[PDB]
Amino acid sequence: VDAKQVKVLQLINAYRFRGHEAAELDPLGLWQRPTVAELDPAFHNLTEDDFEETFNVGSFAVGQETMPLKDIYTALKKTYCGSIGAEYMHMTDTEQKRWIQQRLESVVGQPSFDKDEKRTFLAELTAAEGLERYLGAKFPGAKRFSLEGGDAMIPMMKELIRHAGRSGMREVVIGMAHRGRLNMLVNVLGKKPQDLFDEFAGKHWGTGDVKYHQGFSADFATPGGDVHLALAFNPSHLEIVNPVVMGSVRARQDRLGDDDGSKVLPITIHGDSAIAGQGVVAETFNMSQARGFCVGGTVRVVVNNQVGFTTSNPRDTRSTMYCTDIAKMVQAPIFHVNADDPEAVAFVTRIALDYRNEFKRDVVIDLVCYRRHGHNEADEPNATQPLMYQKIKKHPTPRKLYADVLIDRNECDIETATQMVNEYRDALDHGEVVVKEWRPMAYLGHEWDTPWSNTYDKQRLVELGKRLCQYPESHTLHSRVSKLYNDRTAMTNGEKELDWGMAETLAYATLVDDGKRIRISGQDSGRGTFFHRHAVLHNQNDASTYVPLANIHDKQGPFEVFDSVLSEEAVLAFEYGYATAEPSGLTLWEAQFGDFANGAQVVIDQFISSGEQKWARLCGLTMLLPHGYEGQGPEHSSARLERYLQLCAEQNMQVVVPSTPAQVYHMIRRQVVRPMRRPLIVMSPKSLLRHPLCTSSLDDLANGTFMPAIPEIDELDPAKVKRVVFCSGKVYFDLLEQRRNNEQDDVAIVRIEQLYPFPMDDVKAAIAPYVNVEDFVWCQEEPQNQGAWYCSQHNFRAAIPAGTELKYAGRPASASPAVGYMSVHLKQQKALIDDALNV
Amino acid sequence: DAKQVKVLQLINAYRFRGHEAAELDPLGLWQRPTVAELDPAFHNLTEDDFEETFNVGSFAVGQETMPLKDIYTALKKTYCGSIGAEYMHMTDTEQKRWIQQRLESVVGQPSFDKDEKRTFLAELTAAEGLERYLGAKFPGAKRFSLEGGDAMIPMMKELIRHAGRSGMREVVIGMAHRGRLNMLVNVLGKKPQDLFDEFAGKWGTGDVKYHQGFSADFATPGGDVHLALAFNPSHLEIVNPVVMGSVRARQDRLGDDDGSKVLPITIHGDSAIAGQGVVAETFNMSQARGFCVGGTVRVVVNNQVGFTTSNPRDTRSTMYCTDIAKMVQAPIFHVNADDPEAVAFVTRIALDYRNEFKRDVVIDLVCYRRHGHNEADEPNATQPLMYQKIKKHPTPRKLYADVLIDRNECDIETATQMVNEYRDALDHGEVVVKEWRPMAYLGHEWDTPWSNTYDKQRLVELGKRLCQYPESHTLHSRVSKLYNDRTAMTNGEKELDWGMAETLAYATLVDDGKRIRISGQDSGRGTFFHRHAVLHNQNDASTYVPLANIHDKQGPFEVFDSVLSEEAVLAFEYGYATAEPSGLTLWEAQFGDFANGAQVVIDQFISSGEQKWARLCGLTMLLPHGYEGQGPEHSSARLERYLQLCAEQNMQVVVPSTPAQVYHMIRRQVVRPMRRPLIVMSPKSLLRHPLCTSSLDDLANGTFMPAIPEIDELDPAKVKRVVFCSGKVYFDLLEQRRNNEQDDVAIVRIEQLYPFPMDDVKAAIAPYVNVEDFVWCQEEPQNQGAWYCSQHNFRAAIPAGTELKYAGRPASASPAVGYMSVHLKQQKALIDDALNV
Ligand SMILES: Cc1ncc(C[n+]2csc(CCOP(=O)(O)OP(=O)(O)O)c2C)c(N)n1
Ligand SMILES: Cc1ncc(C[n+]2csc(CCOP(=O)(O)OP(=O)(O)O)c2C)c(N)n1
Ligand SMILES: [Ca+2]
Ligand SMILES: [Mg+2]
Ligand SMILES: [Mg+2]
Repeated sequence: VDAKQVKVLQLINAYRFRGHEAAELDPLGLWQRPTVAELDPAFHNLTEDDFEETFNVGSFAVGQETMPLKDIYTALKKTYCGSIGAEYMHMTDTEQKRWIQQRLESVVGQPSFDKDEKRTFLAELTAAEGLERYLGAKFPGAKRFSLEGGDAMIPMMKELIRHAGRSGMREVVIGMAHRGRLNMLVNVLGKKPQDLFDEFAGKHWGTGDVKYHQGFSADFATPGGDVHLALAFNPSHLEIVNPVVMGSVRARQDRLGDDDGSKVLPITIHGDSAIAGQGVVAETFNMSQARGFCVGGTVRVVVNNQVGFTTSNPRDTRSTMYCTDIAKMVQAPIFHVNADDPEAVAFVTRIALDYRNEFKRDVVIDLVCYRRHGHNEADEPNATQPLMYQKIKKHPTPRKLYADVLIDRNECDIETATQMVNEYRDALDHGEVVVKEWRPMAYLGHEWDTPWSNTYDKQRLVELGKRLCQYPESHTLHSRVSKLYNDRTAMTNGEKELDWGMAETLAYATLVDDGKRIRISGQDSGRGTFFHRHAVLHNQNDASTYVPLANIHDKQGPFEVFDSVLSEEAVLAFEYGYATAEPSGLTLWEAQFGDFANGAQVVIDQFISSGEQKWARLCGLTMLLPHGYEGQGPEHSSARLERYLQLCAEQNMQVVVPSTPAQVYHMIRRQVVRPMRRPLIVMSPKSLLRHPLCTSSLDDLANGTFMPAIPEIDELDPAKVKRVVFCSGKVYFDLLEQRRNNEQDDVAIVRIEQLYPFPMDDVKAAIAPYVNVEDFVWCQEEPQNQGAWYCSQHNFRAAIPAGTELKYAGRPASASPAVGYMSVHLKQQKALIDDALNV
Repeated sequence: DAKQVKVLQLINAYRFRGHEAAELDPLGLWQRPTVAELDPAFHNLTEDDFEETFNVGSFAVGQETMPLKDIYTALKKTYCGSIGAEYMHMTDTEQKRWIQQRLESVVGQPSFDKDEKRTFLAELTAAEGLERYLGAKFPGAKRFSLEGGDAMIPMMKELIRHAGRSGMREVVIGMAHRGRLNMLVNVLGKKPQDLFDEFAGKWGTGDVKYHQGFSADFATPGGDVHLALAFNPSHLEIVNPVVMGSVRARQDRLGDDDGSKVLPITIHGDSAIAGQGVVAETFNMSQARGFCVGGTVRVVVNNQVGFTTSNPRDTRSTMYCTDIAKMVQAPIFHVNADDPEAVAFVTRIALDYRNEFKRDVVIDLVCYRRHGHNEADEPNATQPLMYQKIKKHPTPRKLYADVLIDRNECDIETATQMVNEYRDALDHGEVVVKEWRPMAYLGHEWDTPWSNTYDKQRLVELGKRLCQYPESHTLHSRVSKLYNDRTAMTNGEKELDWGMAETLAYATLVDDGKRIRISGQDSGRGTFFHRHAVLHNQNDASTYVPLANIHDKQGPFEVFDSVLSEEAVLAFEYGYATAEPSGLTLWEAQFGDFANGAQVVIDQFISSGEQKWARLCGLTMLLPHGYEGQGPEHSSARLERYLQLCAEQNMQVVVPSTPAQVYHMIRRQVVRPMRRPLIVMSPKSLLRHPLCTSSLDDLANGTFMPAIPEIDELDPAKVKRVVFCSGKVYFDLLEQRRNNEQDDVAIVRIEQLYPFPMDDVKAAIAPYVNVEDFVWCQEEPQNQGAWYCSQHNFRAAIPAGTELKYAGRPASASPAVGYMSVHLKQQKALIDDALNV
């Protein structure tokens, strides 16, 4: 009934919502943060006399039901306006808001750490500073992307790993960028400092990568036992590694049966400028609770040194007060903490991990710090941030402030802190591992033409097909789906040749029949964009689903196909991380059309095509890219085959253009059964899914094999052949039908199904019979500046007899991939067919 | 008075969470989880309290005191009806009170005059009639029907009417396939007969009908307004940054400093806006200086399905697809699309909010998709219950007509007259937009002559002004050193470096009154410490920009340190350059290796917009490029990819090698009357190379050379081999040939690789009548660079008796090696191989 008691409650609520806006977060003290009137008691009409009266605390979780207002006011400022700026009241979940209030408000901001723990934090701050000054002394001017100014991340990361083992987690996977990367390698993951000193000195499998992109694996002793540690390889492109780490841990969580993600912990580290500006951050946040990509939530740490290279003005880097405001899209709590207060850092770190393990949701730690040097060690920061570095020049390091605090508290002494600095310098001189909790951990690279088991028992293959066509009798299907499954029933009885959708389905069935995993993701991949797959049967009565590939037999390998979020960059990065972590199974990503894969171009350029040469990473990821010129316009015709062929080199990737249902069946099986794990780029057909001539028999599947090149199929006279037409994909069936309708027999048509690595022997074998050949033609639907022409012509010339010429037949070069009009498309298609067939 | 505190907390609970119980789904399939805070029993309010009067606090219903039973009814009408208001997450108290006054005073029930209700019904009739008409006349054809979201047509026209009502001059729209033909015919005023011709089959290679843009004038109560609908590709959401660049280009030209004259509108799909990362990149630019346009009205056509995907657990991680907007604290108005008056009422609020606070605002139009994703697709295979409900769901026109008839605000004959009269207008084939009004070459070939010369005395006066700065504006000593060098360059005591000639090139354009807009990461100083367009005071943090201080009549100059984004920023500058081609619009990647993050803008806009949409764009892209031993991501701008994209004169690919060449190259992009994209391989070490210098006369009296002939005085008859090359590899070849005292080898630069300058190249090669072979030298791996794409051009230029040979790095999966020592060995090998006869 008291009115001021209600005013006290609104004062508490105002600090929970907005206390972070006045918190002393900047270590440099340069921030002049705008005043918030609600934090002032006078805003709530509380006077000096009210401060002496006792009040009930309401839901304020300080640990006593009643206390005087002067003590309530002191409690709020210490809880929410000290070194910790807690941002959590935007969340809608009441239980989670109560959970955070119990952690912070009972502590009243002041964490209690053991003298052993306080010494470990100081020793870890000593390791962070000492390694960085050591590298600056020994290699002056060399780029190292120093952690200095953000030294608290080293105790934070080791406290995160220790708390992860303390909570029974088995593995931790980390994605990070350049900032503090060498510090994380030496002082957390346990890389030998002498090995790091060798890399600065010029001592080095493949073409390699820069020192601050390297990953690492190690075991790490924790109170709860040894934990495996993994630090990802990444390119210079920022933030893209985050989805890749999400895929790796999900592949780990799948293998371990960790359905709630409590055994494998994902940690991503971000820069303040990068996390605000890169769109892949939002795409990954949008996948955090998708059933096909969720990993139980990620702990996300921003090393917020308040500058991006030469850009520090908030009006240039972002549109909001905090770089972490993107996290609000998924209502993640955000803990801003001053980096000069390591105990607040470790205290916020335990809370953020406990929140992640409790509610299985993303959580963000904003480590507000500074950059002691320029963006790199050879760059001048004063030219563009004069005031910031005039303050940094007179700012003591976090180790020195923390040691001074412990000494004034008589929780440490000056000689112990001095011993840490000098002893760590000697340990770097010794060159051995300086991580006391480090522990030792307790191929698939064969050439593409390695022999593999292509055959399958034909009766088992029919038995698998009969099981694929079965579904519960109460699970009513839509009539168009019942029709397609009836066609699939006729294919299993030999009454019809198999179409693309059936041969693709049997390929998955044989792999789960062998216990191999299959994970498919992509937009509308459950049904298929072109209505050909229908891996998921939707009941017409309720909305229940049934997946025949998940019901082959007990003890089968797992099968999953996910309708992916409407994203390409983060999703393709996720599946690359999944396939690299678990190469044994099939991992396939399907673009809706191949034209849209260029939105994930960074994953294609910096991971898929180059990860083996740069990091010795094998990845067997399969990419289905629908492709084909059928008159549907520039964005529904070309998967940009020319770009993938341009990326091919040093056996890095496979580029394949299957033309038969049997070819895609063996192609898929070869990607698992053959002991090689390199990316498989596939030009998926569209009209060929229903082309009457694009069919295969059960004998082609059971006893056939993937053909890198397909010889002439029609009854020709080898001596009468005047021209051989090379081609790939659906253009073959256009050439084949026109050549038959012309009753032509002086023209041979040979398909090159695998465009890279180039199958020279198979191509020469297909061309041997025509001893009277005069010229060779490469026919393609693509414009002359696209497709295989400019990139693969040298391979075609090396295969043909020396006396013959190679000629081009195809669409003219064009700036746009395809014409906007169907009528123009059909006339262009007929011209390239007639030109290829015209002796 | 304890219940009085409970009543205030009940009011606050509806402001925060009333949207979670609102009747938003037209189909009523949503079983929304119960919210305990909305229950009065949760606040310990019983039946006895409901009869007692209470003070409403800040509840803006128009009376300070009310019985609890009326307050409870008022809250449900305000926050749990057709409108789900999400605004309490905002921190700004003035903006929260502003929204509360709009919604709570109305108590949910907007008041429209009988004329306005008739306009909404007629516009719903136009939306439905055109879509059923196209289905009857072209069955099965892809049209991406608006049906189920018909309220967007009255919403857009009310947005434009309200925009002119508040004095705005221009509105620019970016949207996707959904309702695109409806927007063209029923809002932008495209002739229905012209649309019917395109369904029946018919400047360039063209594009599909639902990518077309349009321009028109639009009568509003406040006067005529210009309307623009953007061209866009199939790639979703990418058009949004492009529209942001167009409106900023309009606001810059008009002096619309606060963005109140030009209104940007973006339309989104529910699945696309949640999943595409360019959305967040654009929201992060909404208040950054150099990209802000005063806020955008953003409309989501939320039909609760994406193609075959409707399960929320597969499309997003949150209850709402619009939750991304919370990163910038935008209010979000969810509205049932079957309630057009709630739609129009929310529409006026969102525009009034945008004009008042100059911030982004989102309208979540909760609707359904009447047909499959396209008209030839079966939705029931994957969404059975949703379409079993849609099959028995009346259309929005029918529901609104019934409502007006039950209110006696309309009659069945008027609603029937609208349906049949609109069908007759489509048969007539003329414009059906009653407020439509009529509106009140940069493609010449690349070799067109242009004014390359400049007064040398004028150029020296420009350079001396560039070196001036206030004497109190203390500079960092390294910046004072570089500016002292530029002073000596203006006095003729030193040859020009890359940074000075680039700066003088900008100086001549603003000197002629042309605009210059530069954006890119760290572009003010330059990533490589060469530009320093912005001088930062060492005492305070104040800035000074010499290029903005040439003279009082100069054209505007701006260089912005861009956000850490490539996709949205390059899409923004493409929209800026296309909207205002007169000036220079330049985007600088930090390294060219990072431009692949904006590959969609490169593939679908820059390289193809002319052939597809007849749009000219003179955007310049500085992409730092060069093999200097810094690793795979700091060596290659992927020149081979840009050359692969070249065709039909679409783009210019240039690799300047001298400070004079970049000066003329820059000037040519404005002075020459052509506006096609300029792809530039920017140097890095050449910014400080002692041999990479030019004189003031090279700027004043020189010109851009597509090819540069041999510069050393050689005997033409002694040359046994010609080495073609581009970029910094030339300076490596030149020094090695000089150290060898070699004179049988000529080194010719091909500065412009596309369009290929055959005549300039052949002129450089004519003197060497005794040549035996030609070499293409490149630092790039053989599968990269110009080799595979440009070799046919090299063969066509050389005499028939000679062979073309390759000298360069071996093909590699990664652009460059990790180690500097391996890099120097590879560099020495390709240099020695190119020069070794
Ligand atoms: C996608 C991408 N664009 C540009 C760059 C170039 N780049 C490297 S670091 C950097 C600044 C990063 O700023 P911040 O996120 O604050 O990281 P910090 O160095 O300050 O720790 C930029 C623009 C890059 N590496 N990746
Ligand atoms: C970047 C990109 N990825 C994929 C596609 C293919 N695609 C076209 S429409 C579509 C579904 C769009 O869903 P939504 O955003 O809800 O739009 P709607 O059709 O429902 O109006 C997809 C995935 C595309 N056009 N662009
Ligand atoms: Ca992107
Ligand atoms: Mg930073
Ligand atoms: Mg949709």
